[PDB]
Amino acid sequence: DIKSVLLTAEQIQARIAELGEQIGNDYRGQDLLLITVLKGAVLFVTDLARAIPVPTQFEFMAVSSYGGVVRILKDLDRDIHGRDVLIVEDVVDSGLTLSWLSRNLTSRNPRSLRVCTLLRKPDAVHANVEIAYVGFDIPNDFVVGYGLDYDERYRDLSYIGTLDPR
Amino acid sequence: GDIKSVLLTAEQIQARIAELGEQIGNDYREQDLLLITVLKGAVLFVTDLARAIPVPTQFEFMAVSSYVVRILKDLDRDIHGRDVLIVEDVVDSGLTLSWLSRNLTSRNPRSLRVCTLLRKPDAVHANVEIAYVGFDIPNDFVVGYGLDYDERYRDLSYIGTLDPRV
Amino acid sequence: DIKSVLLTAEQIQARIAELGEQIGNDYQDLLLITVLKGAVLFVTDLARAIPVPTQFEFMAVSSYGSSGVVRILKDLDRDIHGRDVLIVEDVVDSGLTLSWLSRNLTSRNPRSLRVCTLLRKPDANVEIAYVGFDIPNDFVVGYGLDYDERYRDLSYIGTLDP
Amino acid sequence: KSVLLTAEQIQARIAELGEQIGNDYRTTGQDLLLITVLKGAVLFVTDLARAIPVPTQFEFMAVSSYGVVRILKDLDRDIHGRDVLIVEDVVDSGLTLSWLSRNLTSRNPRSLRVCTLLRKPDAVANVEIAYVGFDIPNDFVVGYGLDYDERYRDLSYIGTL
Ligand SMILES: Nc1nc2c(ncn2[C@@H]2O[C@H](COP(=O)(O)O)[C@@H](O)[C@H]2O)c(=O)[nH]1
Ligand SMILES: Nc1nc2c(ncn2[C@@H]2O[C@H](COP(=O)(O)O)[C@@H](O)[C@H]2O)c(=O)[nH]1
Ligand SMILES: Nc1nc2c(ncn2[C@@H]2O[C@H](COP(=O)(O)O)[C@@H](O)[C@H]2O)c(=O)[nH]1
Ligand SMILES: Nc1nc2c(ncn2[C@@H]2O[C@H](COP(=O)(O)O)[C@@H](O)[C@H]2O)c(=O)[nH]1
Ligand SMILES: [Mg+2]
Ligand SMILES: [Mg+2]
Ligand SMILES: [Mg+2]
Ligand SMILES: [Mg+2]
Ligand SMILES: [Mg+2]
Ligand SMILES: [Mg+2]
Ligand SMILES: [Mg+2]
Ligand SMILES: [Mg+2]
Repeated sequence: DIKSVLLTAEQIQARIAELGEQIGNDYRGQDLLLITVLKGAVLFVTDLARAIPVPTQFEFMAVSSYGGVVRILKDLDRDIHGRDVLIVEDVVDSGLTLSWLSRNLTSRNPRSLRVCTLLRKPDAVHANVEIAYVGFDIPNDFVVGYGLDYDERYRDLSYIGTLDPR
Repeated sequence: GDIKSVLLTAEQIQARIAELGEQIGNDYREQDLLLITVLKGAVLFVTDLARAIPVPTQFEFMAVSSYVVRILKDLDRDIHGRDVLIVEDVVDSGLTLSWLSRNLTSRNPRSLRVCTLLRKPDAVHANVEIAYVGFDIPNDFVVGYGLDYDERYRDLSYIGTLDPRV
Repeated sequence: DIKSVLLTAEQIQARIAELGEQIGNDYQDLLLITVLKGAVLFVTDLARAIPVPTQFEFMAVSSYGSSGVVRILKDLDRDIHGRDVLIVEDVVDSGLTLSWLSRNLTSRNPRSLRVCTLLRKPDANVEIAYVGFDIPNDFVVGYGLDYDERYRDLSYIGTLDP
Repeated sequence: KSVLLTAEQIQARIAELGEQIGNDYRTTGQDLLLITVLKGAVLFVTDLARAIPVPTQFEFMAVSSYGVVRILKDLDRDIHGRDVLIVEDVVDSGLTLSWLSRNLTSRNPRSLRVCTLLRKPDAVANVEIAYVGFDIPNDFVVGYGLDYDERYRDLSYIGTL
């Protein structure tokens, strides 16, 4: 079912270990806020927060498509004012959702707003949103694992692999 | 110096979760196992647990606030005929757990069990059956590894007791 | 697109003023719980038709597959432990979105539960108390009811034609 | 304990404003979308829509607080390329309405204005209001959709204390 392993568990964990310090050094009297959209990046944000050597807090959101604009099924539980926000994504490509999210959050008057992603694809050029932190640059091929799914499966994989068309 | 004593090291937690996964994996062998977690104390635990379980598992989240209790974000899929494992972080009063268990059973899943990381002594009063317990601990307010005090100390890798000054 | 009208404003509003009478007799304040949004137009006129002090509690609902599972989008703002609860619905077919709610509300343990519809249909699983109109298994739109979103603002209820 | 606006005054005004909006929205196959916030203005919407001749469109939203507010219930449909009328119960001090504006125009509607029933005097805030039903004074008032600790909504008239 998994054709090939794009990134092993140890490779992923070593990269996040690097990201943690890089993020930590930049944000080094309130805690850094990690904001994640359910649920492709829960494994990533749980590892990333532990990798960040400065105190960090969690906030989750749940959105849905309308069928560039998304429906909010679950909003933030806290006001964002004067807080350093770090949006945490799993995969960014033709992601207009991220574009919408950055605008929706900056309207709430954060003190800062950056974006960190584990995976970036070549089609992320067509998105209007800056990304300060990128784990890996991968091809456009459909990958699953480490939070990434295909019909809600393969999320529990600890590595990132490529699907065979089945 | 916010933490007085350390209760459970990162090694103890990791080693325990590896055992649970094995135990859970052996008990669940014929769809996929369904892990349901209520936001957001048991997010770190459920991300580490799923990876420890040697059978295919899926994630499902439910955000909920108190008034018995209010639903802010229901499940993203019907759980009819599914083997459901409720994943909690800490149980003592267990009033919310008791409701959640009843609310899920009324959706008629094939199987329903509960797995918690910590269990405090006051959990003997609540009439909820728990199939898997990571650790039994005294009746002290602990923090770390998902657990919070005013949204802080969740990103800690270990579990400790909070100093009286805080 | 209404082929013909069988129920109009004067006929509906009068019955709704008659429904409130029965409710006033049979019934601190009364809670009207309604599912958005095909029955919103009916509740609003019902509360004013009831002499005793009533109240509103709204509840948004989506769905999964079909056969009677229900996803919750909003749900009540308050608890209803031991209180006057009257479910207000718009249409009742062989659909069990109604008692899923009553079961969902019974579990919260109110004092009294009672349902109430404007228009019932030849299909019936719960204690349906106060029935407004008994209509055949035909098309129904108007007065809150809809077909893809529209025909809600109508003061009457007409029949669509396929 | 007081009477500000009679049920006759309220019902007569709504009909006259339904006339105001009925002939100002008359090219597009879409309808006028009535977007409102629970749970105060929910009685106005039912009477306002029937007062408006052109086919209209109900849409609701639930909002909590922390003008910073939180969405508990969102819109079912996207309002892109749509004529939207925001209907509010009472407009006073809260930047709740200004937020709803800056939030809905980001959905890029074809047109966006607001129709409120009552109007407090300090509602000179943000985004000016297209249509007004009654210019009320600066006093806490209930009745007709308005409430105090969840009540007096069943009233068909508007009265103080
Ligand atoms: N599993 C997986 N999901 C992806 C990948 N790239 C983007 N996604 C996410 O999965 C979605 C696929 O659904 P669609 O693009 O058809 O709406 C994307 O919109 C994005 O949210 C990927 O490489 N693997
Ligand atoms: N962080 C932390 N949370 C706890 C502990 N014991 C109970 N809780 C959680 O705290 C909540 C109840 O506390 P309350 O909000 O009523 O003071 C429940 O969500 C419960 O699971 C604990 O020892 N540490
Ligand atoms: N508007 C309208 N709704 C109906 C009628 N009969 C039943 N309903 C309700 O509306 C649902 C149909 O909406 P749909 O599932 O097509 O979005 C039914 O499952 C039932 O809950 C009717 O005659 N007219
Ligand atoms: N009944 C009534 N409610 C009002 C009036 N003005 C504002 N409100 C509502 O009462 C709420 C009071 O909370 P606030 O936002 O003022 O802290 C407002 O947000 C608004 O929803 C009024 O004149 N009469
Ligand atoms: Mg994503
Ligand atoms: Mg996906
Ligand atoms: Mg919990
Ligand atoms: Mg907590
Ligand atoms: Mg209905
Ligand atoms: Mg309908
Ligand atoms: Mg208001
Ligand atoms: Mg109020």
